[PDB]
Amino acid sequence: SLLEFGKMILEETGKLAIPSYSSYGCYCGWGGKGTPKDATDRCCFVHDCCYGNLPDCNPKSDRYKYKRVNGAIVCEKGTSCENRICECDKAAAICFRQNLNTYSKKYMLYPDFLCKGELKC
Ligand SMILES: O=C(O)Cc1ccccc1Nc1c(Cl)cccc1Cl
Repeated sequence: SLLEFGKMILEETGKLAIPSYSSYGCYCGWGGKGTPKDATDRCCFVHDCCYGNLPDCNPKSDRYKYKRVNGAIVCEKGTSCENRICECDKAAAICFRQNLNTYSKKYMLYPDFLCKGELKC
């Protein structure tokens, strides 16, 4: 659920889901349209897509359990949705961690009209 994802984010990037990633680029936090502005934005685009493969699930509210073996994120067995949701969030976290070096504040609160064009998953 949104609750786990943010915590996962924080541990991974040292940044807070809100407001560091809740309104970044064209896909972080609300998604919808345009061309992902950067790597971090790309992470969100993929992440939205991931959630997309689970029409009959509820990512925002279904909670899952996970542990860190050492530095690694390991999703614990739960419902199928729960497991596939976790794998989606884990990917996004690692992704964020992998592009922290290019995170740009000029993309915080990015205005909607500056996101043109559809991009397929
Ligand atoms: O893909 C993302 O960056 C995350 C993302 C996508 C869709 C919806 C919400 C979020 N994040 C989000 C979180 Cl992670 C916590 C509190 C409030 C919000 Cl809106």
